[PDB]
Amino acid sequence: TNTSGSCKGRCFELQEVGPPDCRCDNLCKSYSSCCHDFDELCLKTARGWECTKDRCGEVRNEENACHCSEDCLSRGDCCTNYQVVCKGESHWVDDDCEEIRVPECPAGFVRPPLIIFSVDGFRASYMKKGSKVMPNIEKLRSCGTHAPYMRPVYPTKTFPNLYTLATGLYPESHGIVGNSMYDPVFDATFHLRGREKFNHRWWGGQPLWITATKQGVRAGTFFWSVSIPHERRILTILQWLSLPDNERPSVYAFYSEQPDFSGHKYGPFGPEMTNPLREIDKTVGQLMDGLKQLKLHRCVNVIFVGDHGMEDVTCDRTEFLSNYLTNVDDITLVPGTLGRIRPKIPNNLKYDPKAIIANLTCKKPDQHFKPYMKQHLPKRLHYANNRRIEDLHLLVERRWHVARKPLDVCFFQGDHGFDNKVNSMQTVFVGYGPTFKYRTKVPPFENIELYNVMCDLLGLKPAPNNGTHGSLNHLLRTNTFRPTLPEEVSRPNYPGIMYLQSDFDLGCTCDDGSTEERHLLYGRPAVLYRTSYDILYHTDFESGYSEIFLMPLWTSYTISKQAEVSSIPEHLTNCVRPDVRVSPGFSQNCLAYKNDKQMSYGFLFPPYLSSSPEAKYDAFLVTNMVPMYPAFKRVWTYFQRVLVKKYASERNGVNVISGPIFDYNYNGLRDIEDEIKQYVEGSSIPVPTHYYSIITSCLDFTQPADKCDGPLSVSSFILPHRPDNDESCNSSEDESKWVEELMKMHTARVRDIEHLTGLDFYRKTSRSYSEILTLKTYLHTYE
Ligand SMILES: *[C@@H]1O[C@H](CO)[C@@H](O[C@@H]2O[C@H](CO)[C@@H](O[C@H]3O[C@H](CO[C@H]4O[C@H](CO)[C@@H](O)[C@H](O[C@H]5O[C@H](CO)[C@@H](O)[C@H](O)[C@@H]5O[C@H]5O[C@H](CO)[C@@H](O)[C@H](O)[C@@H]5O)[C@@H]4O)[C@@H](O)[C@H](O)[C@@H]3O)[C@H](O)[C@H]2NC(C)=O)[C@H](O)[C@H]1NC(C)=O
Ligand SMILES: *[C@@H]1O[C@H](CO)[C@@H](O[C@@H]2O[C@H](CO)[C@@H](O[C@H]3O[C@H](CO)[C@@H](O)[C@H](O)[C@@H]3O)[C@H](O)[C@H]2NC(C)=O)[C@H](O)[C@H]1NC(C)=O
Ligand SMILES: CCOC(=O)Cn1c(C)cc(=O)n2cc(-c3ccc(Cl)cc3)nc12
Ligand SMILES: [Ca+2]
Ligand SMILES: [Cl-]
Ligand SMILES: [Cl-]
Ligand SMILES: [K+]
Ligand code: NA
Ligand SMILES: [Zn+2]
Ligand SMILES: [Zn+2]
Repeated sequence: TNTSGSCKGRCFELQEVGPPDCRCDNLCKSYSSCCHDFDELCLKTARGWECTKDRCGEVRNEENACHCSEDCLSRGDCCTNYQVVCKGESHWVDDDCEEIRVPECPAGFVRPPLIIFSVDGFRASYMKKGSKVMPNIEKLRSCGTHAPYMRPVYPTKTFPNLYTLATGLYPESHGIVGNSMYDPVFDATFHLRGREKFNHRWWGGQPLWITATKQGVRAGTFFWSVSIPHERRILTILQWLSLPDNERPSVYAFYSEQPDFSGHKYGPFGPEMTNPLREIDKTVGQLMDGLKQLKLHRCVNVIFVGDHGMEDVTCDRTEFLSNYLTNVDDITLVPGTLGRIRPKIPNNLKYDPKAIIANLTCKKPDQHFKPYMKQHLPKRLHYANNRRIEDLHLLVERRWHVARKPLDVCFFQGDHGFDNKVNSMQTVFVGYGPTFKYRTKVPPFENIELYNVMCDLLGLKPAPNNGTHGSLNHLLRTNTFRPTLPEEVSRPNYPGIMYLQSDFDLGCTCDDGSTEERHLLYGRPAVLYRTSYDILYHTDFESGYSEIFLMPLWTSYTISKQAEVSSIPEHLTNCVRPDVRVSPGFSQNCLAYKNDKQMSYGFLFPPYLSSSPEAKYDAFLVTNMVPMYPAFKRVWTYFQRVLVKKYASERNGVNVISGPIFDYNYNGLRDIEDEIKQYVEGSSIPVPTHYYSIITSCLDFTQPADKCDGPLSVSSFILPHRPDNDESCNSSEDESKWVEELMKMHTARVRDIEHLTGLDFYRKTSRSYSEILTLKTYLHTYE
């Protein structure tokens, strides 16, 4: 009855067992529900974890933690060094590396098991301490498939990243948006400590262990109560792998709290870090020795993966909100390496976030954080579409903390949580086994991509997630996913001169094809929603004009290394010309811009780069026009006039695709018409929330962008369309002092832009679709 039951013959059972019965599984301690004898029967410790010479051929003592008796191999009970100490065998790490071309599994193994070896807080650069410190991990890394680093999700904390690993989802989608969270609909608080986190209402998406079970693939329990020592976790996985064919799981997970813990205490470059790193490598060696003893070391796929990195952060670098705000005791702050602010009393009517933000904006010249309303955060973070994410956010500068007041502040030297493009936040990925490539390095990738791959490694169909299935095919020897191009949903018109200048009264005054080959280098973008749009050709650019939103969905042009920048003549300053290809009812009008005292306009193709004086008149077409606040125009003009040509000079030409983005509900997805919330004054011209540019050139920078044979090179941005430059604390200075800094912060993946625009790029190339998918997930980080 309840606790008084026994774990005899049930240690680390994979049976689902619930109250009133007592449990003997991985997590029973965390639920305070183990049988009274779980500890003495299942957590055996006697004689340590390694065979000694005097133990070989012993008589089995069931009290020992692991065994060196003759029978132990057939029971899965051996210490992992048994054959080394007693049967003249070599440690796995001492064995020369050899390509595993196909799974070499014992009979009864239908497929290679997958083992996920997760390490908390393993900064990518720890890898550089090499075989001197971590010989087992180095053999995995050098013989298998490795990336130089893996990008975590924001915030770069444990619970958001490991649940992202398990689901393929951004935190805003799976719900674990922090290690601590307040849900205002539950009116409840999620914390690492305590019981609330065990409630299923917090956890969204479909994690890998559920996907597997629902598709008939058995998982071992991924989670381990903190009192189960690491050696016992390894022995338990190995004993599960010894199970009969009709019980043995196909996917396993080990977890280590190190080196996060020592990282927090000693900082990432403390000499104390060698010892946790050695201990982790020893655990890796115990696993691989155990797999060798099972004849499974050439049969199992092993993933060695971290959740985030670690930065130098000390008490001496703490910003205090009480230096900026008068009554900080009235707010609650999720503090440290990020900030989330809400009133201490939920729904307190006196809470004044616009006044708080004002007092936090550019108030010190060396200010070590920046306040954002969450819809203004860089889109690449994907950190806004969830009720658990406070409206007010603080992005904290690397190496610093933010706290409410000094009564809240030595004992720690490291921490993490920062912007997920910060180098110290990057973590590790190594794949080793029959399905991974041999001795292969792959570009860094994002942890959201791994759920699709683990599904591939298991024969599973992934639940809908934020990975791009196929962008990681290059990690794998086989079991690749064959991606298929999405189908165009709306086809374009190619209008000619259906009209004449007399048919147009839009209030606009002006004082005065084979383009596809040169300007549309990778095919036209496919439109993947139902809409109405026209292709418009020009000497210097091409565009896909939308009759519904009154502006191009995309504008595409190529700029050579040698092109010239030219001014706008003073008589063409206010020139806008009707487009005689496009109806008057499907055009913007300049009257609305004359009436709207806060809105101005800009051009997607820049007049500054037209090839000839004649060609420049195309740039002033009403169909090249987009609404832009004067504040944004300070950025956009500097981009068009200075930076595009600088990029062409540096990359040997560049192809540019630019356009608008509408995301008023900040969910990272293309708005439907009903969701657009702002229009030019007294008109129906919608106002974009962001503008994008995709800048492509030849990876081989010695070939011009327009004559490129092989792989491509891409960088992109999604700039916020804002009525002020408050985000840029140096914006009073010249644009050369702050615009590029702004753009670097809003770097983006082509894939981000695709979600936000409903468009599909790079459909016509001499490259495999898999390579293209990789290109679309690339993020240029400028670190
Ligand atoms: C990243 O990938 C994810 C997954 O593909 C994308 O998220 C999906 O987005 C679509 C489009 O809006 C949305 O579509 C349908 O939503 C509802 C049906 O919702 C219910 O059923 C589904 C199916 O089981 C379930 O996944 C949903 O879970 C969500 O809601 C619960 C309860 O609040 C949460 O516990 C859970 O964490 C999910 O929350 C996320 O999604 C909701 C939106 O549904 C957000 O409000 C929330 O803050 C959080 O972001 C739910 O139980 C249907 O009525 C509607 O008409 C659509 O057909 C999916 O629901 C959504 N799925 C998930 C898992 O988020 C996401 O767009 C991708 N991001 C980018 C940038 O590409
Ligand atoms: C934003 O920062 C403001 C400071 O830059 C801060 O203003 C300060 O608020 C207090 C009380 O609201 C003022 O009043 C106290 O001092 C003056 C004498 O100078 C008296 O007139 C008052 O009765 C009272 O004694 C401070 O003067 C004022 N400081 C300044 C420089 O104006 C705001 O409170 C901050 N806002 C938020 C939302 O935190
Ligand atoms: C899911 C929110 O974060 C954790 O639960 C952290 N964690 C802790 C504290 C103990 C533990 O044993 N595990 C194991 C995993 C895990 C995560 C993903 C995958 Cl794919 C495989 C394993 N994560 C944990
Ligand atoms: Ca949207
Ligand atoms: Cl957090
Ligand atoms: Cl909280
Ligand atoms: K105006
Ligand atoms: Na400013
Ligand atoms: Zn962690
Ligand atoms: Zn940590």
